[PDB]
Amino acid sequence: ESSIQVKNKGSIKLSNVKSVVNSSGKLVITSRNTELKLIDEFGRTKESYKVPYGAVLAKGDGEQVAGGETVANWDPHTMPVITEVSGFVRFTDMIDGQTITRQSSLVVLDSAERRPALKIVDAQGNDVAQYFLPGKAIVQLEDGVQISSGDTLARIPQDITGGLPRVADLFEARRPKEPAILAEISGIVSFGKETKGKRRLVITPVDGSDPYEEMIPKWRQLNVFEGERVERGDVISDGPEAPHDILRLRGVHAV
Repeated sequence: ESSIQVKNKGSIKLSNVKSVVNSSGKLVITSRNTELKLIDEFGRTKESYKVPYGAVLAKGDGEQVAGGETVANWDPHTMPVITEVSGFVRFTDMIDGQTITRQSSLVVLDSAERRPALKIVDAQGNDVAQYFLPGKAIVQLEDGVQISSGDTLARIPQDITGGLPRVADLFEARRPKEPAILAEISGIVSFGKETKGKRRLVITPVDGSDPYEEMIPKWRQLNVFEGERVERGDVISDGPEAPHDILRLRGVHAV
């Protein structure tokens, strides 16, 4: 996230990096899938160096550089996230003993104890931009802060053994320890069904066009966003992937 070493001259080659208003004099990223490339003198690339959305650029797009320099530094542990709207943070549904556990800096709300995402107060008395609240959140700035766009307020910061067994597992297509959960039907991040017959966070679909039912275990954690996180297709949400999923979704050539 913070360590990016380059060799020689090149361009940025964002390859569809979502540029959003960053806190610094830069464009923040809201796209999970960011792939870079280096154009020294021809179309040949020198590295890919995929970076998360939390990265904030230090160089412009396509700018030639001498080399040996980072282009965008991101928190190795903290996961900075761009705010949906610019203005005061709208906090509601706060209950003592259920939404406040530790202490100012305090937890927003607990899903099990009770995700307030009403709106964001862009002005003093005008709001828009839903602030989804995952578990174990932290809020350090109260309402009326009137912060600028691009600020992050604790947006949840932070087998493959090479050899013959790996070759066999590849050939027999052994299922991974943590297959990535995919839903190619209206993939916009939502909330609900935290406690049902399935595990935590059972389902997370969106309307889109003809929504489908996708059970989600949410064993370790999630990879949800505010909105327009994913589009028609699927991306690796959590853990390694499985050949069957790629065959049934991405096609044959990708596999």
